Amino acid sequence: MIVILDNGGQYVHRIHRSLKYIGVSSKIVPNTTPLEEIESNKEVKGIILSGGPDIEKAKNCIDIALNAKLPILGICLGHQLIALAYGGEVGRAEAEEYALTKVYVDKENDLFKNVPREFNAWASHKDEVKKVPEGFEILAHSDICQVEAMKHKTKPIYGVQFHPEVAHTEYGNEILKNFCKVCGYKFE
Repeated sequence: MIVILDNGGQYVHRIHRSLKYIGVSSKIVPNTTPLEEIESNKEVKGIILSGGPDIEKAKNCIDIALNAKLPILGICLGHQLIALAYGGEVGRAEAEEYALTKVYVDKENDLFKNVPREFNAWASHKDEVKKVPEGFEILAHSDICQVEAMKHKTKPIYGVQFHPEVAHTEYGNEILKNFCKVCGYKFE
């Protein structure tokens, strides 16, 4: 089963709601709870790091860094959580909302399935990684948001700046539906 942990972001309902419509069993867990709660289930298949204001205010962020054993897909602040964890940096670029984010021929052929090479997708340039850590590689880069998606090779870790949870997210539900499905698979 998939586990969804929130780090301050109230946009987690989109994670559990989407998975449901996709046919993937998952449960949401608050940050107030102890890390042992999520660390006690090492059998899980995948994890989703809901958005949030800052992952530097919660102590659970440390658990996500050591829980890399499983495929964790971070959103909004998620991608930023992996950076500070590896020793990177993050800042603000464009707080604007109404903006375009086209992505050229780039994909890990894993979660970006059912997606073409050149397509226009929605994404806010609020905050994105400003540092370039070692061991991580971008799977999808946009003409404006090159850090649209970052995955580590050393371990099964994934991160994204855009919010694929929302419906308006063009070509976003694909990465959220493809991933949640890859790890969503359960046994009876």
